[PDB]
Amino acid sequence: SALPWSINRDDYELQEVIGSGATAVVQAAYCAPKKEKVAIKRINLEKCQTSMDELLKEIQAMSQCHHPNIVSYYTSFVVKDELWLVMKLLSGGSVLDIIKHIVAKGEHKSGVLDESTIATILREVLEGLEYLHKNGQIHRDVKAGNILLGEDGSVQIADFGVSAFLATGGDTPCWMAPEVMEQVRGYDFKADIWSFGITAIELATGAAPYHKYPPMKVLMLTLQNDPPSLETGVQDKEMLKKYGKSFRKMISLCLQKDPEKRPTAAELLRHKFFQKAK
Amino acid sequence: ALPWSINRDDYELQEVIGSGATAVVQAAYCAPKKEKVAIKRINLEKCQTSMDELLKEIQAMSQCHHPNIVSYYTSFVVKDELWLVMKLLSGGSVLDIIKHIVAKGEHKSGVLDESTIATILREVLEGLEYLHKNGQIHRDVKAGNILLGEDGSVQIADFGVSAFLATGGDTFVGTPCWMAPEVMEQVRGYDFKADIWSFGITAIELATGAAPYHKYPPMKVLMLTLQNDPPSLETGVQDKEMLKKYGKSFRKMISLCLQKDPEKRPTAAELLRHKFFQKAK
Amino acid sequence: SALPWSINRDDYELQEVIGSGATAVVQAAYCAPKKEKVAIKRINLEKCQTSMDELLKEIQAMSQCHHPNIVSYYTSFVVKDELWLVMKLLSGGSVLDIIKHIVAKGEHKSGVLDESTIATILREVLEGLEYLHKNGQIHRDVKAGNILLGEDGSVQIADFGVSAFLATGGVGTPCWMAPEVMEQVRGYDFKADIWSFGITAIELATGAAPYHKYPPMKVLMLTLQNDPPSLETGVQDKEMLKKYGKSFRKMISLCLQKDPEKRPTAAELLRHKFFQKAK
Amino acid sequence: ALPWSINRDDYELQEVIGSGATAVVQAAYCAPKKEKVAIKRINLEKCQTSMDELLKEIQAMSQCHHPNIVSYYTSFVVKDELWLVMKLLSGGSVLDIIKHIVAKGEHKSGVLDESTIATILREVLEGLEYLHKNGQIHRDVKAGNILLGEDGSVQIADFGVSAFLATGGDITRNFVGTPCWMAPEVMEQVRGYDFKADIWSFGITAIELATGAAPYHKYPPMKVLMLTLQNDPPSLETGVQDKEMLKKYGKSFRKMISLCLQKDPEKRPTAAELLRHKFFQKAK
Ligand SMILES: Nc1ncnc2c1ncn2[C@@H]1O[C@H](COP(=O)(O)OP(=O)(O)NP(=O)(O)O)[C@@H](O)[C@H]1O
Ligand SMILES: Nc1ncnc2c1ncn2[C@@H]1O[C@H](COP(=O)(O)OP(=O)(O)NP(=O)(O)O)[C@@H](O)[C@H]1O
Ligand SMILES: Nc1ncnc2c1ncn2[C@@H]1O[C@H](COP(=O)(O)OP(=O)(O)NP(=O)(O)O)[C@@H](O)[C@H]1O
Ligand SMILES: Nc1ncnc2c1ncn2[C@@H]1O[C@H](COP(=O)(O)OP(=O)(O)NP(=O)(O)O)[C@@H](O)[C@H]1O
Ligand SMILES: [Mg+2]
Ligand SMILES: [Mg+2]
Ligand SMILES: [Mg+2]
Ligand SMILES: [Mg+2]
Repeated sequence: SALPWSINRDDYELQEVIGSGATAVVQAAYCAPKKEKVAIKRINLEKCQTSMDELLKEIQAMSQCHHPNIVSYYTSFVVKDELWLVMKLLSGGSVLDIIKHIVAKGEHKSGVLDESTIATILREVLEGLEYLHKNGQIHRDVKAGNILLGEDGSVQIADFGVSAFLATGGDTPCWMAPEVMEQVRGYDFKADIWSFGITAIELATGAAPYHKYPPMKVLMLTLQNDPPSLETGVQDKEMLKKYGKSFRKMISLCLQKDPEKRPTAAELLRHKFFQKAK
Repeated sequence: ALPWSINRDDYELQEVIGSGATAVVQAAYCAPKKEKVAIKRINLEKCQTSMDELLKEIQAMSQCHHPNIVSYYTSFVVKDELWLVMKLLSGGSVLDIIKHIVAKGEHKSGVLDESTIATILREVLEGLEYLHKNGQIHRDVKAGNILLGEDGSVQIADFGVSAFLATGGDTFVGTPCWMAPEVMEQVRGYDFKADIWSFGITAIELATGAAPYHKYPPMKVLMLTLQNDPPSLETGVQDKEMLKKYGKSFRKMISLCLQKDPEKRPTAAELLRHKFFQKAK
Repeated sequence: SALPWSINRDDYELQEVIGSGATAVVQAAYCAPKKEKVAIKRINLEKCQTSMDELLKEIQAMSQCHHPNIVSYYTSFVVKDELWLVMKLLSGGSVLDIIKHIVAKGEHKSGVLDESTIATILREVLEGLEYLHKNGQIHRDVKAGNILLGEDGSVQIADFGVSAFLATGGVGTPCWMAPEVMEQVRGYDFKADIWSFGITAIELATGAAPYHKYPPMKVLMLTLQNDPPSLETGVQDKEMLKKYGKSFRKMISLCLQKDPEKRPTAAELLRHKFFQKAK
Repeated sequence: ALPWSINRDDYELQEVIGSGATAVVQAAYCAPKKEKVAIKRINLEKCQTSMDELLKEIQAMSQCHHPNIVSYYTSFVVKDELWLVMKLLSGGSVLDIIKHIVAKGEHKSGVLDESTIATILREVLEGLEYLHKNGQIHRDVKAGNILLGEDGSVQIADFGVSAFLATGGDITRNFVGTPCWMAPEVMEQVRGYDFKADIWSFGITAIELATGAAPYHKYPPMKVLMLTLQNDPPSLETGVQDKEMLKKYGKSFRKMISLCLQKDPEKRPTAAELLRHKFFQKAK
């Protein structure tokens, strides 16, 4: 260990691409000084409608958040018109890959992951989120696809900071309507608690509730309906027999429209459901 | 139609009508027009704002003219200030009347009677319907912004720049399936339906003298309104028998406007047709 | 400011001495680029008989641990023969200051801190220790003197990393090895902090660690030779422990187990009945 | 009268007695002394040590002479090895004997009898007393380090350099402010340890002569650690299934072992006191 991570681009040999969007590439790289194969997220600032002045607070937050249930951020530096984020390489895939695999094998009759694997994975997610919240931070993009698995059996939340920020859009009132009030006050960590309840639905049913709808209809479907439950998007109600009352109550505590009514991650760690974590 | 002057020297400043942090309303004589106007002088610096950020507001102001909307004449910058030149309505506002009644101690069985609320608010709905048809939002509907002409006219003030500053001013690729509702609400905008809520609160204020959460600090008003069911006519009132005279149609009207879900609120055209507004003189 | 702390000595203007010792000097400093008054711990590497090479891992650890219950570490750099540690400046003194004030005034006739005050402060300590333990870290120097209060009401453990490390002294198949030899072979782990935490609760209740009356070399032997201490060990008279009930005493006996495997983790202690007394 | 040579040209290397990663023990003829010796060749690179770290060990070795300690003659570096020149005990070790009895199948109901354990361990205790009263610790007491003379002598091997290396070097070397908040296991480390560590090892060696093996020989090195620190101190029967494999071991032998096997070093007797034990009256 000893020293700080190199901000010299030439200290990193680019290797196999892991994933490739528009326009961010997650590529494996070897860092000789550290003798470690790492993952580099390469974000073209131009293409994301962003800049280094916009992203500074986000990078400062990533430099400060260090916990075993958060993918280690090592360092970041600009390479020409790209921001590079150097992080720990997790070789176990995401929880979403495991979901896609169970579904593709047709093993999802009666449910996708059983109640005790969900308790186990999401307990680790709640420990990471509780740490971020205590630190005055918000993840913003909690989902199965951002829960990464280490070869050591560790569960780590990915994309805290710049990635999540870019994924979620970047950045007396006596007469003022509630929806104006809502945007005036902004939002807080309790937003993660809602996304956490959606993520529980996704691990049980394989998909988020309104997954069948285009992006702008999901916004409306969500706001013009009662909060979703396991039953909202599921293929068949038969898939919901692996799941009992304490899981459903856990989910429904998360999924309240009023953020103040949602429990904190620490209170959730205490829920009856999380006693099933083996 | 003949243009208003944009030269500061054409306007002789007179009585100060209202003075705050950020803004003064002052009477002025405009010699070229031979007309006594009101100027709202806004400190752009104190308001943490610029003419760049205000351009679209000013543009909307210069396009939006209706008998139920205070006449906007012109605007120009003087040193550190944006001056907004508008019609002078010295008869003042519905709030001035409210305060007179409260000051006399004549507010204990209600402030304004049903027929006078219906008359006033009908005119406000005509002004709002005009803005709304035209893709505009007011943002700051309240009694203090309903101005009264000597001739009986009812006109909504502060459209544009002032309602913008008064209320704060202040996507993304992918499917928002995990996004919290309060986050989605901020992402989507808001629209003219927000005025209908402010309208329902204004109805409460005309009858009782005040907004329902008037006794609370600014941040507690946000929490109480976001956390609780909408306020009723009687929330801000200790004598729960005060408004026993105010009937079913008024209360129904207010509860249509005071719905948390904006899609559920009526349009201003729809409210104009409400049974309550048949009470107007 | 979103930028990193400066590692140039000249961006810092050294002011009033906050605290001292034969070893290190803590000074208030203004950092001009950051417009903040910070605290700089200046450790004389010569007088501590250490080196930057012995300490780099400690600083690494400091640079990685960030939690609202651990004093914030900003930066560090070497000036001549001193290691300078730039930290958040806290203005509420320590829990030890409060203890010494209550003791000097003679207000400790039925105990120094109320049970709900001890529960509140120590709950915050246990959140910081649990965080550090989760990250594979050990504090090593848990004590009242290292629990700092912000004038905002926050509770923050001080001296994680270099200072605690310095304050604390920096085969085959072993079938024939004596247990005291095996103990040093194995080193120790985070359960050491849980013992110190248990002594720290005694200190908050009674005003001092249990064997405070004895010289430092006899403390080693006193501890090793006897059953673990309790509230009653270092006190005169049992009416001086009138504030403290059964669950407090049980919490403490759980920490003060000679076998570390038997001590609970900080996470487990947070779930203890005693801590339901926290305001 | 002639000093032991430090010239590698004075030595002829012969049969390899023992090999390993760390060291090779090799017979050798020393020419000016006209004697067949044993040389322990220690690879300093491989052992992650240096002549600087080892000098106080060598000094102790050149000081510590007793009939119950294998004779150290001299030492010198040849290239990357340190050569420890010592008396050749061709009779081999007590562990060679145990291994022979176990390979013959003759270890059921026990390995060495009581009187032969008594005879040997008394000689080890003499050598230990000599070491301890002189401020020395052996650190690697066990059957494999009890070497036998053609003449009946019993001598402890590996005093100094070898025992130091075998037990992990300066890891097991034996601040201002009061240590009031310090955990007992941290205090045990700051205090180091003393000659009483050898009395525990002697206790384990007794079990080994009787059963063939140390109590937790079946376990990986780190399980052994955990076990001995977590559990009660071992006894004669701890790793033995058919407990009738210990019928001819009496009460005074087991009591002797249990005096040795106390977690608290101060409770353990000195080698002097052990010499007076009723069990060592069974020695011939
Ligand atoms: N630190 C990491 N270690 C190992 N794999 C990673 C790491 N970070 C990302 N990945 C994977 O590499 C790809 C990352 O692409 P990315 O640009 O993050 O978009 P995405 O993961 O497909 N969608 P989203 O996570 O919602 O932003 C995905 O296949 C991830 O599962
Ligand atoms: N065109 C106008 N003619 C006459 N009086 C006016 C005019 N506009 C505003 N006023 C009065 O000037 C005073 C100050 O008004 P204004 O700057 O609107 O602040 P406010 O009404 O106290 N609060 P807000 O409307 O939310 O900024 C008020 O008493 C108004 O009644
Ligand atoms: N970040 C900080 N903010 C405010 N005060 C501090 C900070 N760090 C240390 N101090 C105080 O500065 C003084 C001297 O510091 P130090 O040399 O750490 O002495 P100490 O408190 O005895 N610590 P130790 O190393 O455990 O003996 C003490 O009175 C501390 O309480
Ligand atoms: N002076 C000696 N005379 C005769 N044989 C010896 C002498 N010293 C050691 N041996 C034997 O040489 C072999 C290897 O010796 P050595 O490596 O010291 O012992 P070990 O027990 O195999 N290893 P360790 O105990 O881990 O250092 C063993 O079989 C010893 O019995
Ligand atoms: Mg991912
Ligand atoms: Mg007005
Ligand atoms: Mg301190
Ligand atoms: Mg040997």
